[PDB]
Amino acid sequence: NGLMAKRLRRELLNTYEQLGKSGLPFLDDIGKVDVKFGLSLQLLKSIEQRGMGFNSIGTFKAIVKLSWVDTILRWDPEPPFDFQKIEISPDEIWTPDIKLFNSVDLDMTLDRTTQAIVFSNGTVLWIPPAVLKVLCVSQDDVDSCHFQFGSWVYSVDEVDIHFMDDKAEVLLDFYQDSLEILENSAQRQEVVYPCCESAYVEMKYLLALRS
Amino acid sequence: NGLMAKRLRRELLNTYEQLGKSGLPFLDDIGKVDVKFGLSLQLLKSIEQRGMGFNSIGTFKAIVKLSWVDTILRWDPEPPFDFQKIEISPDEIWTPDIKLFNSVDLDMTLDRTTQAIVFSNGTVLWIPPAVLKVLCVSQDDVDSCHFQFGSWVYSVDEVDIHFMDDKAEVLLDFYQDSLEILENSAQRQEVVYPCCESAYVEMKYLLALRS
Amino acid sequence: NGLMAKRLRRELLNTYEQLGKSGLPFLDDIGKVDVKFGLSLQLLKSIEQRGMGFNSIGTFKAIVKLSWVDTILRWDPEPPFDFQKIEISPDEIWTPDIKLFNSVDLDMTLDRTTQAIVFSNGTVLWIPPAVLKVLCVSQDDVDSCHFQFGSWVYSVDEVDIHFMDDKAEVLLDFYQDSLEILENSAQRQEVVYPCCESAYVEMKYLLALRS
Amino acid sequence: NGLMAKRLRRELLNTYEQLGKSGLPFLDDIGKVDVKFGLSLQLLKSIEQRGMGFNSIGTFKAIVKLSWVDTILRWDPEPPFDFQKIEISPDEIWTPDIKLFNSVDLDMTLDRTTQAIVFSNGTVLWIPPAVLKVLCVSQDDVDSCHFQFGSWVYSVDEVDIHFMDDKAEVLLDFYQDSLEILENSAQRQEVVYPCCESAYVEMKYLLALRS
Amino acid sequence: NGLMAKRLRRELLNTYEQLGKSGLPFLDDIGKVDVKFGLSLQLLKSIEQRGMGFNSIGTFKAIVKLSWVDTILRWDPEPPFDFQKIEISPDEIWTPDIKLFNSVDLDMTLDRTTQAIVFSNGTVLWIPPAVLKVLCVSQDDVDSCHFQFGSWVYSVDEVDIHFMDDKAEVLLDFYQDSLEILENSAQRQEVVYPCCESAYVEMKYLLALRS
Ligand SMILES: *[C@@H]1O[C@H](CO)[C@@H](O[C@@H]2O[C@H](CO)[C@@H](O)[C@H](O)[C@H]2NC(C)=O)[C@H](O)[C@H]1NC(C)=O
Ligand SMILES: *[C@@H]1O[C@H](CO)[C@@H](O[C@@H]2O[C@H](CO)[C@@H](O)[C@H](O)[C@H]2NC(C)=O)[C@H](O)[C@H]1NC(C)=O
Ligand SMILES: OCC[C@H]1C[C@@H]1c1cncc(OC[C@@H]2CCN2)c1
Ligand SMILES: OCC[C@H]1C[C@@H]1c1cncc(OC[C@@H]2CCN2)c1
Ligand SMILES: OCC[C@H]1C[C@@H]1c1cncc(OC[C@@H]2CCN2)c1
Ligand SMILES: OCC[C@H]1C[C@@H]1c1cncc(OC[C@@H]2CCN2)c1
Ligand SMILES: OCC[C@H]1C[C@@H]1c1cncc(OC[C@@H]2CCN2)c1
Ligand SMILES: *[C@@H]1O[C@H](CO)[C@@H](O)[C@H](O)[C@H]1NC(C)=O
Ligand SMILES: *[C@@H]1O[C@H](CO)[C@@H](O)[C@H](O)[C@H]1NC(C)=O
Ligand SMILES: *[C@@H]1O[C@H](CO)[C@@H](O)[C@H](O)[C@H]1NC(C)=O
Repeated sequence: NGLMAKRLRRELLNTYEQLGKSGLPFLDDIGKVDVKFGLSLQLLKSIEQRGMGFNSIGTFKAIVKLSWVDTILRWDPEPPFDFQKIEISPDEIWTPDIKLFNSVDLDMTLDRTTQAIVFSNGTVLWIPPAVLKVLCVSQDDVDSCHFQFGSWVYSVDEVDIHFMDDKAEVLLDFYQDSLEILENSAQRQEVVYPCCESAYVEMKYLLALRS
Repeated sequence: NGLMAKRLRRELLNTYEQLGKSGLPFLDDIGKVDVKFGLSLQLLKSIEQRGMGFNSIGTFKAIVKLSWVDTILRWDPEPPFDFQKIEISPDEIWTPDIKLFNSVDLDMTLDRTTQAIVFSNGTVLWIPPAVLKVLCVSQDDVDSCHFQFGSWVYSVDEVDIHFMDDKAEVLLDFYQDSLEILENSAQRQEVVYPCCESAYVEMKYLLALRS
Repeated sequence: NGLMAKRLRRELLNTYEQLGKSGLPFLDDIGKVDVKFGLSLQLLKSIEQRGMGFNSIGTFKAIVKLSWVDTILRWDPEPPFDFQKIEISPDEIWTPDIKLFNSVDLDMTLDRTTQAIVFSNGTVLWIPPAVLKVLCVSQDDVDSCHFQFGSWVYSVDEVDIHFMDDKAEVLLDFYQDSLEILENSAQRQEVVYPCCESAYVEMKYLLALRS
Repeated sequence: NGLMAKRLRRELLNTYEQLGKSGLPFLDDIGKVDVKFGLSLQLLKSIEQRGMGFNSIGTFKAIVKLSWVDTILRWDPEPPFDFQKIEISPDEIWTPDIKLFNSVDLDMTLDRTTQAIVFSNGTVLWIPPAVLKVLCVSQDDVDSCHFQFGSWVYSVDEVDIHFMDDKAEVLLDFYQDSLEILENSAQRQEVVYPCCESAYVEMKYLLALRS
Repeated sequence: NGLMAKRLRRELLNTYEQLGKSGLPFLDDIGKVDVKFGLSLQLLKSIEQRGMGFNSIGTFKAIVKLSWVDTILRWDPEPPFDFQKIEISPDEIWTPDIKLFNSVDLDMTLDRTTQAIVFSNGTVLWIPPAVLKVLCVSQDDVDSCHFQFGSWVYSVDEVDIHFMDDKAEVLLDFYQDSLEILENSAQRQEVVYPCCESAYVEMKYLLALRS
């Protein structure tokens, strides 16, 4: 039923509307969120040399694939709110504060008009299109670019990240370009800071393209 | 009478103000939304070579024509609400999440200040101007460009798309440029992905222009 | 008295706050809106060749002058509401949905922080600065540009447009540039479309400039 | 006391929250606002030739200094509200609709996150940073640029403007550039328009720089 | 407990919600806010010569680190509010109006989507990424740039600023560029203004890079 589906959304989102979206998505014991992160390359927009040196600015279009469990967005799918999945705006719920650290701008831009899909068991899946602008090295007909992602404020004991389907590389399921990928690897690291306290989880991708 | 027109709109939008705009537009049994889609080209803004390769970024001006039925927005066209149609802002109703997938930016931009028209039988007509920026091949005095459109999170079970007026082509009813058109064809496909389960309707246009 | 003037505005705008700003500005019998339209050129920002052909993109600074009657905004100018006119934001009332159809971008941009003035008889005068970007033909040291304006959704029986002061030309009352104007003509047309039924009013300007 | 300072602000702003920010800032008899206006040049971002002619677009960074009396924002500075001044957001109060008339863009951009200061007598001081883009004449190694400011809708009987400290010149208290200034002049004018009936006050600046 | 954390946030923010974010963060006796400021360079986006002179515009990506005590955001960390710290959006609490004075645009842009952390003793820590655009001198293969920061409206008796960790220099804990740093120093100044009354705290950084 269509009414129940909307009443169900209002039901789940009501917590977030009354207490806000800030803070880890647990009402009971505060646990650890495990984010599944995937990066699917679509195309290169431009590679522009910085000055007359061997660095350059690479602008890419990609799809950022995110998944996590939100304890607050749970229901039992039995009459009449008997659905396995529901569509929700990412601006109406908690979302990981995942940033592109080495962004040449403030951050990557994600299309937040892109809806997320919430399952009965609380598993959120959010797959926004994305624009990424980073500093590359352009030397000997090769453009090598790094991409660095992680939660800004949450440590490993609060937000953790692992590669989707444990593939430590740029995914090519959405690839639509003609460029030759010379190199494609990634890495999960736990990094400590002179500014802060604990370890933080960062996914570091390395991409190299034939120029 | 202008009061009744406004009262009508308010009473129709009551449901959306209470339950939100997310989710398929049905209150009773949840069906399948069928969107009629039309791409009307107006003009080329620019075509810029990417680096010194054979690809380029094409930036276009177009009119995107969309129609579908919204069961929630139905009335009895008899006094004092004898109106055939009513004008609505698309930010007050559900709209299909149709994106330009091969967008070199986050997505195409639609002018969402453009008003939609809704008839008494729940048929919605929305015709927003649009800006489209896609990757083209520029070779042999011809520029070939592709436009890929589809609902982002909805499968063919939920949102289906068909060419408006069975015309599988870029429409030229708003054409205002001086460029020579060499190829113009489109295709409705059903696509599966490794991220997802079911089939997704994508509309793929091919446009080639004399450089 | 300043309070009363503020309270008048509140009483006038109460209808729009409660009923919405969509729909023609009549609360009794629904009539036709007659819009007076004036385009006053201020200056040329740039004219840039598109590729290596005869076409170019011209970006203009202008003042768009608009006047219409809003029945909802009328009042009897007797104490304590003895004001001949009042200033209001155009985001708080109905405004005609007039677009620059042949814009190379989504549309022209009007400055909507610019206040409108409303007279006690309901006449609205709104004169927002505007940026317009169109395709031009640059050939033989002459740049020829067109501007095409119209209500997007309302036909001639709903929203009519006429040149302000019956001057079928780009107005030069705000002109402050050094360019030599070589041609300056305009025409009001009633245009029929494929997608739609009735006739739509379009104001079409031709402006030629010494390159 | 910190608490009382916030209560006072809430109490002062209550009038604008109920009645709105539109309209001259008087609750008793409507008088004349006399805006004190200063333009303080910081630096030149760029001067770029338009086409191959003698005009160019000058983009400047400046501080716009504004001051006026808002009789609605007055209080008596004795306990528990014994403050000589209070900080307020300019988007919470009436501000003069002062535009850069000869902007090449829609208008100058003022930074409206910048707080204003109100003294207990109702005098408002607001000093936002600003970006200004205008037509210049670039000839004989001199760049001559004009700046024209005024209230868009209010005549001299409603909003007057005078040079801050009666300095008819671009002010150099914030000047941080290395450019040679060759002429720095200004004039306050009462201008009569055809669209309108009374006189409007315009501040006109001439600034010439060594190219 | 997760719910208890959200309720704590709602309790802390109620003051700001009922009373507003404007004004120094004290509910009792108004005192001085002492801000710790750190500037961490990440990379150079670009440096573009202005005209054909010895100046240029440098565009930098950095991390701005701010810390200060907000007396309003204090709680006793005993059950059931036994949390040492909580994340809060910076648009929900007072933040110092610290500006990049010598910005070539309106201001530096800070990523305000970035959450701040508040500890139970009222200490706020906020570390937004930032883009900074300033005037530089490009001479003898050296690009020398200045950065000037301070509170816009608050004097030394209201908002003070000191170098975070007493490091009077640009910090390199986030530095991801390949550029050679020639000069790196900074200085806390107390500056009296002619437009105004008291003394203002400004942080002035000097950075020279190899071209
Ligand atoms: C308020 O609480 C904060 C958070 O603990 C204190 O910040 C600490 O500062 C000390 C001195 O440098 C550091 O050694 C600690 O590591 C900091 N704490 C953390 C967890 O980051 C701050 O000092 C406290 N202020 C007081 C004492 O009132
Ligand atoms: C409202 O109060 C303010 C503050 O007292 C007055 O502004 C000051 O005026 C004195 C004397 O003219 C000057 O020396 C100061 O420079 C002013 N302070 C600032 C920073 O503006 C103001 O004149 C009063 N307004 C009126 C209309 O009397
Ligand atoms: O340790 C006390 C507070 C801790 C949570 C702090 C924080 C706030 N903002 C940014 C932070 O950066 C952590 C690393 C750097 C990028 N992730 C930490
Ligand atoms: O497979 C189960 C969930 C299904 C709804 C999912 C989804 C969420 N976000 C984006 C999606 O993309 C679908 C196709 C690929 C691009 N459109 C799917
Ligand atoms: O008769 C069917 C509805 C009619 C009102 C429709 C409509 C909606 N959006 C845009 C429209 O365009 C009309 C002309 C072309 C641009 N103005 C029409
Ligand atoms: O004649 C009475 C109306 C008067 C207030 C009108 C108005 C509205 N919008 C813009 C206006 O321009 C006035 C001059 C030109 C720019 N300042 C006037
Ligand atoms: O002196 C009385 C008022 C004082 C608070 C004023 C103010 C308002 N806006 C900006 C200001 O600038 C102060 C210096 C210049 C940059 N910081 C001051
Ligand atoms: C929740 O549902 C999704 C898809 O239905 C499934 O992949 C996921 O494992 C489920 N969560 C659990 C652990 O039951
Ligand atoms: C609803 O109305 C429009 C125009 O009145 C028409 O084109 C459409 O087919 C109608 N739908 C049905 C099923 O009657
Ligand atoms: C309404 O009043 C104004 C001010 O006198 C006048 O100029 C305008 O023409 C009037 N409108 C009509 C439609 O008569």
